[PDB]
Amino acid sequence: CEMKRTTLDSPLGKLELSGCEQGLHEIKLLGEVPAPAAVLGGPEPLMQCTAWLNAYFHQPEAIEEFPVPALHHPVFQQESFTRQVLWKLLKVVKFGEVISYQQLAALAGNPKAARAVGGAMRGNPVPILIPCHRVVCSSGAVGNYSGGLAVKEWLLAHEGHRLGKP
Ligand SMILES: [Zn+2]
Repeated sequence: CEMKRTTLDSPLGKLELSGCEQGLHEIKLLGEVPAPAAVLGGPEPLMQCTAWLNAYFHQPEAIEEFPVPALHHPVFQQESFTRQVLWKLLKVVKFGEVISYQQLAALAGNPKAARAVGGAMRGNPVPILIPCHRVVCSSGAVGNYSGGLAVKEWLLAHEGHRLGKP
């Protein structure tokens, strides 16, 4: 599992994608014009990811046409409420949609685990790809975000919600 990295510039700042032949491991935000990945080439999960992010930001209308790379981060290798949460979020909530913590909890098999769900969100190694930014309060409020409220709001405004891009 030899780690490979590449960085990509985005409207959110520099993104560091890391992965192996078996799958994308992480997307990390290091902090108007589409940019290329600093290092071109494989492994495949990294090319898929970079292609996916470029579309998400600059070609959103076509986001569904891009394959979601295979994930190989430790959290996905073994079972856990955290994995079940991340996967459920990944496969269910799409571009423009939001979900409350309670709905995600129930979706993961336990309606009373909204808190554990909120916790599982901080353990997401691949933000944006796995839309933890779409998990919001049932009150209508945006809610907490591991990467800062401002980023969460940007992503949401980016997907159509009536919030100004901070
Ligand atoms: Zn790996």
